[PDB]
Amino acid sequence: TLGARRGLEWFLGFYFLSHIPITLLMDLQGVLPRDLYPVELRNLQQWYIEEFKDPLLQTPPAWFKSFLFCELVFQLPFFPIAAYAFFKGGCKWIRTPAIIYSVHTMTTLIPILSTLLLDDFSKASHFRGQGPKTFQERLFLISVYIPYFLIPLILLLFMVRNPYY
Amino acid sequence: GTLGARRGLEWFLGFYFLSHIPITLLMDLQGVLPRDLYPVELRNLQQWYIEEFKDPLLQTPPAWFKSFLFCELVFQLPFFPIAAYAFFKGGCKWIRTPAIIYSVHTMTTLIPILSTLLLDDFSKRGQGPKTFQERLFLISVYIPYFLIPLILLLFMVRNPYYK
Ligand SMILES: O=C(CN1CCC(CN2Cc3ccccc3C2=O)CC1)c1ccc(F)cc1
Ligand SMILES: O=C(CN1CCC(CN2Cc3ccccc3C2=O)CC1)c1ccc(F)cc1
Repeated sequence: TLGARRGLEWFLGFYFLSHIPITLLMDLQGVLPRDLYPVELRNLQQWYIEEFKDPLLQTPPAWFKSFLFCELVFQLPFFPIAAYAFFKGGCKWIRTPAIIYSVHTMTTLIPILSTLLLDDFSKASHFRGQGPKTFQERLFLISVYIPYFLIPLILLLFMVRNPYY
Repeated sequence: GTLGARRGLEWFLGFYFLSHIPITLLMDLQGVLPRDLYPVELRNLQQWYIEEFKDPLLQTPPAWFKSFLFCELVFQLPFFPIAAYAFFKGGCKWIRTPAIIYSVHTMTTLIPILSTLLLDDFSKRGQGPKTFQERLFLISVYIPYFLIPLILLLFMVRNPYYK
């Protein structure tokens, strides 16, 4: 495996590269002041909220805000370092850091995916109206979060086993 | 003593993983397992803790908190006896990557728990901490499950006896 191994490294590199605009421009809007973001980016996030009926990014809970702070202080600095190593290739120094990132991101998203799939968004619940009401809406919203669990899982199994790391 | 700091932490982690088995099985998993699997005295004992210290998570377990409790059943509890043996015996390089995975996972589960106790509002959703002293007591009973895994992560990242 030398062509499929490098192709996975290119895929991981773009995942950590494209995560920098996504985290900065769309995700950190839930913790950073709204005055740091232009009006266009703020209205773009409201489009997503009403299109996908996301209950977490609008009125973010304290447990979700803790993960967004973890994304700013820990995950965001690692994205540029991770993209370089996987683009370059052969960087054995990224194995243990990538295992730390993979388990961390997977752990944050288990409660996130379990909330969207099972938690109740009825009028009695604290969400009070917002959120997915049908099952097709729950899959529609889960599909936005599920990449950030599968790709870190691929990275985890790729780091623990591959003798090149 | 003549154990040293390095051996003393190996023993310390062993008793941490050892005592984690009864604590998880008899107290934690009451939030995800049926009531009948537990004697009424264990359920009333946990109820005393919930009423006294105003635990909001154990009272009515939220969906996010229940997902971590299931991770404790499926992932952490099977790992507890394996890690206790590796650190009691000593010199087990095979525990490095597994214990790192446990450390990051447990630390990550505890971050939203501690942040909710400290900063969230429990006024207008069941009982919860009101005073800073009440939040401080609740942080004291959850904080060891963040510090000890953090010490473990730092212990496995750069100990040459495990690489
Ligand atoms: O919260 C995350 C990751 N988010 C990544 C962005 C996504 C929100 N989207 C998707 C989208 C598409 C088109 C236009 C606009 C948008 C838009 O706004 C919602 C999950 C997270 C990732 C890792 C982690 F550890 C914790 C949280
Ligand atoms: O949830 C935990 C750890 N809990 C350990 C048990 C504690 C709940 N208590 C404390 C107590 C004292 C006296 C009588 C009864 C009780 C009683 O019932 C509350 C945190 C956790 C640990 C690691 C992890 F990864 C996820 C969760």
